[PDB]
Amino acid sequence: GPVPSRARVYTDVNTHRPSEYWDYESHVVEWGNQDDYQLVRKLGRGKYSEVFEAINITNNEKVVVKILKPVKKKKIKREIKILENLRGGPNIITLADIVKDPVSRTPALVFEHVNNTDFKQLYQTLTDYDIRFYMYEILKALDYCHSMGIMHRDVKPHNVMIDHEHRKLRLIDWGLAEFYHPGQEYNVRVASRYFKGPELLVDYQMYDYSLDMWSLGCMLASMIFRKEPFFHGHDNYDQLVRIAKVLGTEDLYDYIDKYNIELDPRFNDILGRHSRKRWERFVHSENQHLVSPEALDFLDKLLRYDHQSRLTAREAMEHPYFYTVV
Ligand SMILES: OCCCNCc1ccc(-c2ccccc2)c(Cl)c1
Repeated sequence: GPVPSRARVYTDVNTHRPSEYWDYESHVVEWGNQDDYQLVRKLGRGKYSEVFEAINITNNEKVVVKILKPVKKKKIKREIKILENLRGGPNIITLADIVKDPVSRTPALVFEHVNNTDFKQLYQTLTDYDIRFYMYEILKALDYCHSMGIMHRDVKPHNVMIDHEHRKLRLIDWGLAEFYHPGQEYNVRVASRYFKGPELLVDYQMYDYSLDMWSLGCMLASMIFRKEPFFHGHDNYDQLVRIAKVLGTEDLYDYIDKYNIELDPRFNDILGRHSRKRWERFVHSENQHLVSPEALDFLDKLLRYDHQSRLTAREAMEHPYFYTVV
């Protein structure tokens, strides 16, 4: 079968901690008062959640209320435990309260409010410096959650809130996050299609924190090249073909050979043969002010088939691309 793998960093953080820490199924949840909060407006709608702007009527402070469709109790417990574990970490959304609606029997998570600036409006006003600054802020959040034995598994622009006026960034939506246990085989049906790492697409279940580093690389490539998304798959099989059109099919076979992965027969007639492209090929007149040899070098070290060969969040923070930031 497939060759086993483990993370290169923070490998045994959960193994050396008591059960209390990672055993979310045994975690005791305590509700606050739903009447402390008045809902203002709908902010968004997710697969299993509805997000609202609200007012905490006891202190007149704005909050964010994430109402969960209680589809799977185990998943709600997991997110609550993870949020509690990460509470106060750099650039991590702060869980402030957990409440329930007794009439509809519905749980809700209460967060610190984040004054998010528009993604489609930011995309053109941002400078080379701004990209470096916010990428470093996301890395602070990932290095922290990885050090806490947690993989986010859903890194994408929609899960990154930015209050540009105050240069404040928060990594949100911890509903797909999971505790990392070396040797564990995880469900590959995580992340959003465009941000899925090759390990997910070839159904390699023994993945780790490095998955988040692929997803971050997809975000960086889309920002510096002004191409959203960078890898535009139309389905999960086509997604690997879009990556192969950039990274080449040679390094893809080296990857699957290294881990003795069995490629699904659905890849037989669509994968084709593709040469390894130079990152310089994606530079155009519309994006050249955001591209530099340091950015390309950094990107090349993130977007690698081999999850083990990708930079960790800490190594990424030490890259020359971030020499200009504090
Ligand atoms: O409304 C949903 C939240 C959408 N957030 C907008 C947003 C704006 C900029 C970035 C970004 C990405 C790479 C480098 C620098 C900045 C991200 Cl990840 C997200």
